[PDB]
Amino acid sequence: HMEFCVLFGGASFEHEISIVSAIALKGVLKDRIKYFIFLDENHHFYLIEESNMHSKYFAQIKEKKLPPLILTHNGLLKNSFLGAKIIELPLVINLVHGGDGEDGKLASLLEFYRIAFIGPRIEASVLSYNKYLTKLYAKDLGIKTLDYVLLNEKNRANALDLMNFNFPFIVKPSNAGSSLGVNVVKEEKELIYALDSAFEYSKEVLIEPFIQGVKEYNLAGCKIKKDFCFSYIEEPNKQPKASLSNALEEQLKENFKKLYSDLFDGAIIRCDFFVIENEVYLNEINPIPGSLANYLFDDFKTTLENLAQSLPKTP
Amino acid sequence: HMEFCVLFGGASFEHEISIVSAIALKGVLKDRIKYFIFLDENHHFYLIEESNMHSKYFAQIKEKKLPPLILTHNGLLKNSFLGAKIIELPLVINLVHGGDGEDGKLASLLEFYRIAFIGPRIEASVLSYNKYLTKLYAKDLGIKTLDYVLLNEKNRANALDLMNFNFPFIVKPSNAGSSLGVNVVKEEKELIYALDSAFEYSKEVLIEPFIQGVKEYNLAGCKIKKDFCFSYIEEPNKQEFLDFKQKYLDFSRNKAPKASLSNALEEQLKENFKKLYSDLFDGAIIRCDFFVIENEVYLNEINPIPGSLANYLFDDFKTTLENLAQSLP
Repeated sequence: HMEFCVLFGGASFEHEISIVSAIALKGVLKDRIKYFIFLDENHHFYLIEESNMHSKYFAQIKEKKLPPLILTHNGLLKNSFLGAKIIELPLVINLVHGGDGEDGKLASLLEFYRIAFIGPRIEASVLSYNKYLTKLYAKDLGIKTLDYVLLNEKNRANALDLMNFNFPFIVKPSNAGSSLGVNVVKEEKELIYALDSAFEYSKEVLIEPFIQGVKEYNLAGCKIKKDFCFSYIEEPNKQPKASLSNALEEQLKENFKKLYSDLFDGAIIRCDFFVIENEVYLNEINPIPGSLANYLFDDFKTTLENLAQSLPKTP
Repeated sequence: HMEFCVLFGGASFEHEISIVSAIALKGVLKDRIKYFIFLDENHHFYLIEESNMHSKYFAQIKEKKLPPLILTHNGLLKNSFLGAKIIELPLVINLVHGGDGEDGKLASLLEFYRIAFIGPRIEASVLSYNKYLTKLYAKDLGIKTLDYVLLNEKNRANALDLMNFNFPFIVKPSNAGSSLGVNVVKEEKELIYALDSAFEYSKEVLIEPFIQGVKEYNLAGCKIKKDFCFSYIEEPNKQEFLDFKQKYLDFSRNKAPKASLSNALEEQLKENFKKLYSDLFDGAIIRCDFFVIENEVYLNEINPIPGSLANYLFDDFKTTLENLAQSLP
């Protein structure tokens, strides 16, 4: 069985939920995890003892003053006059949501220093992070998505002037998770606040149509060798297992697979879909879902181990 | 009076060209360049004496046994008797072509470490490094490109089957730059050679129609504040330089005028450039490479770190650089 390393924290709007994921993965992985590496907002790495990996320790994480590590080839590094002490780290699991983990910075940085990992690489991160780019990627793959307007602080007034709006619609930043800046607009006075709130998260905002009580379906999965290993379908807002045709389930899996291509190799991704007049629409790609969507897999621990092992790793 | 570091080398097929780029900019910029940072194929950072910046020294570089520095917040980590000593870097000029400068990796490292730089950020790097991604980006912007077929290894044996246009073809890696692995294919005898030779440089190959008698024009430039600062138009294959017409003339012409393209065409080249460099290349000096087919402007590619930062295409490059440096937040 593979030894692991869990990376979490990050300079991110999803910092706090990253710690939840890593704490969740502790219950799943237990002893399989050699190291717990915390990445704080100032971009310092710290080693956390397995006994300290709980909510109480992290609320008071400042006072603690841990000794900052510096990333280097094959692992982590501590300095003194005597030289550099190198902690050689095993296959790391990127559990940093948003910010550094999903925008491509960490994929680049881990890849730079030849540290093997589970998570989206640079291209996969960039395209899944920016929703506008996700739309172009999907479009090219013949996978449907909701029509949209991409706005920025510049064209803001120009594009919305002389306009008689067709309500409702949904306003969201071009690149963020957990719905941090996402508001529904039903009337024109509701618009300013929706746009201002979404611009607090991103230079660019996406306006899409709103259709309430539409079917939402989430599928997690990864590629191991030449086959795919899927999770159960989630019905995220309902209320466990989701009720679906064999044929719908199969449409979702087909879409997932086109999306994943070779881009998302080495990652456990969840694609979120809409079903409108029973057509499948791609909502988004979460290449680092909360707790790696472990609770949606029949045998997550074995799926992980199977993926880890199929990696062409080589330090 | 801004100072720069020049970062060059890298794990790139264009490693040698990057060294040439840094020697050229030494020549141009001089001792504004406070530091010269070498990155080798094994990803160690070395500091190099300005006096050692030349072909002869780099021809033997692998034996000079230099002391590797480690990148960290605000610069490079050196050790002393007092422990970690930080060498703070002035604005770095990313001159690592191709692998590691143009693929998003060094952009992420410098951003991660709060190290100010001139060059493409992460999205710009990614979107301009992968020629298939550039094709998708150009399309959404309304910019013309040649049609193509994208090939994998698990799929390359089906090449002719998937082709939706005729011979002749031009075959090229998805991401290699510097005319590396590029072959013109006239007939499917030559196709197996062109393919296995470009798959030497990438997991993906792009196939395009080869079209004869196409005008090639390259345009370099950057955004400074709310204005573009353009270079001369390069014609890579004659090696002549054509510049733009001014409607706001402040001199009387006393000689036979100089060799320019039409007002319409100069305008299109600039328009394609601006919409391409949108907000995604802010902080970079890029060269877009265009084809003109029957009067139309098509994009061949975006090069966010051109060779020698395309400095010989600018009127005053030091002033252009400096003003870009100044405008950065």
